Amino acid sequence: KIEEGKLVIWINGDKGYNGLAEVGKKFEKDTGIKVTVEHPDKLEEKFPQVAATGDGPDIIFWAHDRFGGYAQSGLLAEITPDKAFQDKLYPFTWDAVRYNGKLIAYPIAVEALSLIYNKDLLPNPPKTWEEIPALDKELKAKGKSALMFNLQEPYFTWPLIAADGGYAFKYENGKYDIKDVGVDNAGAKAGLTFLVDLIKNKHMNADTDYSIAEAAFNKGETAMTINGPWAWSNIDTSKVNYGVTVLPTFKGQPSKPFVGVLSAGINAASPNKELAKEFLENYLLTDEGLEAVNKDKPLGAVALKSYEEELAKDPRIAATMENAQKGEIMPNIPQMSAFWYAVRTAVINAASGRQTVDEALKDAQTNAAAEFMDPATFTYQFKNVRWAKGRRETYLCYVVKRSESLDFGYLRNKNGCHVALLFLRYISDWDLDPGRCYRVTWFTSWSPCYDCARHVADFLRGNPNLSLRIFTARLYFCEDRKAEPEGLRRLAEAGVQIAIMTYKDYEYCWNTFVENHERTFKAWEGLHENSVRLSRQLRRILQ
Amino acid sequence: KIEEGKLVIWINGDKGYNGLAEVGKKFEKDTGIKVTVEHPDKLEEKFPQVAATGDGPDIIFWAHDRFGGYAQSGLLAEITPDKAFQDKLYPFTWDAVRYNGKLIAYPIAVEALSLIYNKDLLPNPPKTWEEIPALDKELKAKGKSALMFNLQEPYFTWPLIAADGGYAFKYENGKYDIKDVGVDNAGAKAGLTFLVDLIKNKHMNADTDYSIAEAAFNKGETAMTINGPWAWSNIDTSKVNYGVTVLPTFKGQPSKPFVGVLSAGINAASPNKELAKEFLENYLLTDEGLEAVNKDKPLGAVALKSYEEELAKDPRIAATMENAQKGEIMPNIPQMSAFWYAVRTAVINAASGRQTVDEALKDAQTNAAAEFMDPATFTYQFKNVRWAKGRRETYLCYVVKRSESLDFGYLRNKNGCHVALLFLRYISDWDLDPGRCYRVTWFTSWSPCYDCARHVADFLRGNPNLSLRIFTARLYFCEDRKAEPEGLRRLAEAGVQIAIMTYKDYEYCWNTFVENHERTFKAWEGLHENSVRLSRQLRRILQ
DNA sequence: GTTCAAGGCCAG
DNA sequence: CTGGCCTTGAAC
Ligand SMILES: Nc1ccn([C@@H]2O[C@H](CO)[C@@H](O)[C@H]2O)c(=O)n1
Ligand SMILES: Nc1ccn([C@@H]2O[C@H](CO)[C@@H](O)[C@H]2O)c(=O)n1
Ligand SMILES: [Ca+2]
Ligand SMILES: [Ca+2]
Ligand SMILES: [Zn+2]
Ligand SMILES: [Zn+2]
Repeated sequence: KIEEGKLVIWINGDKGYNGLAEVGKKFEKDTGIKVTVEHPDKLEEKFPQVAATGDGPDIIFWAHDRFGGYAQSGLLAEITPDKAFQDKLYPFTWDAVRYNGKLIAYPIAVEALSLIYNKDLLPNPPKTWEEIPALDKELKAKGKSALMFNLQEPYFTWPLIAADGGYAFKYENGKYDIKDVGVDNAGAKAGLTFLVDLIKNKHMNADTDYSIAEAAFNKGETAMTINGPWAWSNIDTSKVNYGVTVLPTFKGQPSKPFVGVLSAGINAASPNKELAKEFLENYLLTDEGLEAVNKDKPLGAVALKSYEEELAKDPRIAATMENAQKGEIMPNIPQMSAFWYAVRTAVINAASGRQTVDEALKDAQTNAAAEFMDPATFTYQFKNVRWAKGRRETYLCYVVKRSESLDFGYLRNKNGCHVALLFLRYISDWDLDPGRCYRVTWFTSWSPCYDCARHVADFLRGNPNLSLRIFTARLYFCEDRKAEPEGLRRLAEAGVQIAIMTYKDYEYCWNTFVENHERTFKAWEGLHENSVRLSRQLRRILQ
Repeated sequence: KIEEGKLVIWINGDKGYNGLAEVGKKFEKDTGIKVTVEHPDKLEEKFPQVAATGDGPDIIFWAHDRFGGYAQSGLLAEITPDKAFQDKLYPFTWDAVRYNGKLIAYPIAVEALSLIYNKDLLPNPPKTWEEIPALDKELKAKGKSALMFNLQEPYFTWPLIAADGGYAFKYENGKYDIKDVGVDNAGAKAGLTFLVDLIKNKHMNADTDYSIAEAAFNKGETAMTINGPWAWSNIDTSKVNYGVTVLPTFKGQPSKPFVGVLSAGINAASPNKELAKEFLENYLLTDEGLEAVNKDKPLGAVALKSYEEELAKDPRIAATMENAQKGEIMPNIPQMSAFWYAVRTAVINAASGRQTVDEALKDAQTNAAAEFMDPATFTYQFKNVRWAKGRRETYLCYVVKRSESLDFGYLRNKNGCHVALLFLRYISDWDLDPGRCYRVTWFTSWSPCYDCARHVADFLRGNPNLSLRIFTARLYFCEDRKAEPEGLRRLAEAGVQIAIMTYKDYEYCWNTFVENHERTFKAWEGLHENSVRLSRQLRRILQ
């Protein structure tokens, strides 16, 4: 499917591909290996599919966060560049290409938020958030705002929050801890409450989105806005005289934006891994290669030290690199999705004032965080055998998705409330945006009883955006051959996909919800026999 | 429009009207004069309009504060009850129905804040505010707060503030002094700093509102709350065992809640003024009449001495009357509105810590306190004639309303700062809530110049909730007769209603902003002639 | 003395 | 087979 002696490179349309193609022409001139660069559409989507088939490009350029998902699917070769080459680039950029303890791509370019101020309105920008209210009151008298940015999305408000002891997941020796989230913290609450103190006094109306702040800053209304290089071009045509500089410091500590690293990764299916490493290390990652790419379309800051020094002569790019070094690498692991969501609401609720700060942040932390089951508890509660009728507690492992896999976890029995009802209360306390459907998956020790089938099927009638599937280990009946079969048929009428957990489902649960301590799943005796038994009884019930 | 030999009575819906109707039935049984009681909606709003047309009710029941606004519009008949009858009611209640030196209504009922405590948690309530922090530390150990009330509104926090030499306006014999405000005082600062000392140690979280404190007290969390009789019914259904007692004393002096007096006023347009006085003096204001009204819906404490003694057997009502006698009558004059606002913010800014105490209180006092303009200075500075070009200070009288007339005053020239810019700095230092529009009115010696016009029109672009109208005595100029006209046309574009002061405007200013010593306005020669002349030049300028 | 995981036997 | 019922070894 994929050739030898030929290099195929995939790069997005907004990044300069003509300069990269000219680099490949230099590589072909010197070596004889012909290089072809392509800028397809949705290549961040196209690449996983074509690569799962042993096809696709030899090299893939994209932001480093997606590369973690590519690395979990084994689509990326491991690279071991000499430490003599690892120096050549800034050290923190090599951490963005590290997944599960091994390097999966080459750092190329750097992006991060930075402070954009009006030089005419502000000849000397403030170095601290603490000076912002005062400044605003002086500029609210000329009909101007001091600062406006995209307060809705968490990528923009997060730097102030994380400036003081705030973080998503602690990093260590090239691996994140999904169990630990610094969303709830003294300093995170300090930054968020400072934000709220700005919006209460209406230094920021709190309804500000990206376009309201871009229209505001670009038409001369606001003196400062927090944004990245992606928008620079616009401000250059607005004729506004401006500048980029360090994001202000809260409590004296630098604020921490989320750094995105444009990276070049190697397809694991490629026979040209070494050809690729030679091209990347000796032709792309040079002053001449990155400059040739840059003249076509900007790269922002670059990871290559020498060329980054040549580019820092631009004060804007210098600011980008400075805020990047004072910030934190945007994590590449899956749980980050559940993070964004769990934060995207928590700031908004604390912004409008419809929820207090510590409530929004505690709810955010416990939402986007790990809770893992026990192994002995799981093995005991989920055994599908005979003689399992003597089990009382029902356990329920859940996954909420849309495909963005949001929160996951497990619930158990508590004071007469069967688990299904507790999940109804959990997903009800959790707000919903009924313009988008959600796909909710259940893994239950016992299938729902009649009361649970009726309550759940009703909840499903009322929120028709939700679509539920239920995998149960065991079929529950009290007063056999009357009620629960009709209840399960009632959930069937409501369109609930009811299956009985097969072996692959027990693997999924074992590696998804349980704390296995890297232990392989161990099937007990009679698992498959009881599974096709119970699935037979179920096919007898519904149909 | 309004009948003779018939009495029509207006009373709010929350006050017992069936008992009052039975009193009117007794009056009809004795005299033959039929009495009809009605409880319309927004009768406090409906009454001024219907009465301005010589219509409406014969008698109106409402809190005494609104009656001052009815008295200024001449809608209330003056009453001269014999001293023998005035001795029947408590003397301080007669000061609440006194406006501009003459009685306008009959006192009926009395309301005031009182201390409500949990008898189970607190068998012996503290008599002094000084004991409150210690008691809180003892109850913070059982999971309870000692005291929680509505710290947002000034009606609730004012008793402690005024406990030591604090007051709104000094009252010399039924007459308030708008020029004197005791908001800034040694004892006022003592009470406010003690409140801040309670919120720094978090004996009160300072975000507490009326409903947070009612839910807290009624669910058993807090041991004491400061409230009035309006909420008693709720605490009765909460099954909480409680009591009402004296508000605690600060520095040994009784704290001063604001006393509200439910009053019965006579419509000045009624031919039945004497029928009304007979019904009120001999049928309503009796033990039998007030008891008949009370059995239907409670009146709280009453102004009639004998029946008040009969009701004091209820220790709650006795507490209400005691705090009322130790408090001060809530003034009925218009400036009280500027008072509430100027105080509502001043305590909040001193509560959060975003403004020091003496700053919040000095800003509050100078905010809500009259400030009046020398007659000679006004007459000199506002003369519209010719030969007025030789005047170089510019004065500006302002009114800020929403309807709701907040602060008024005048402003003048400074070291190169024209007035308009000084007013921009004043209304900027004054905070704004950009969810509500404000209507600001100007009265200026000179119309704004080009720099003024531009700065003001910009301020209006940035704060689009403000709507400005400018009345000017004179039109200003400087060579570029071109400009002073284009600047005024730019303010016209911004939506500023520009008019030139007519005679009625001079009357308004003369009786609103000037210290006239009760002297009628004296127009100089050529006022009207120069007025239509300048108005002609202005029409010629804008259109 | 007791409660439970597990498994087998027998009668529908 | 599916469901009902005893035996057991072994664990608090
Ligand atoms: N869907 C279901 C059905 C049943 N159960 C368990 O069975 C008992 C009902 O009497 C309950 O004690 C309950 O533990 C459950 O947990 N979930
Ligand atoms: N709109 C205006 C215009 C002018 N002025 C006062 O009049 C003088 C004009 O030179 C100036 O000295 C200035 O003080 C003013 O007070 N307000
Ligand atoms: Ca969770
Ligand atoms: Ca004032
Ligand atoms: Zn159930
Ligand atoms: Zn001016």
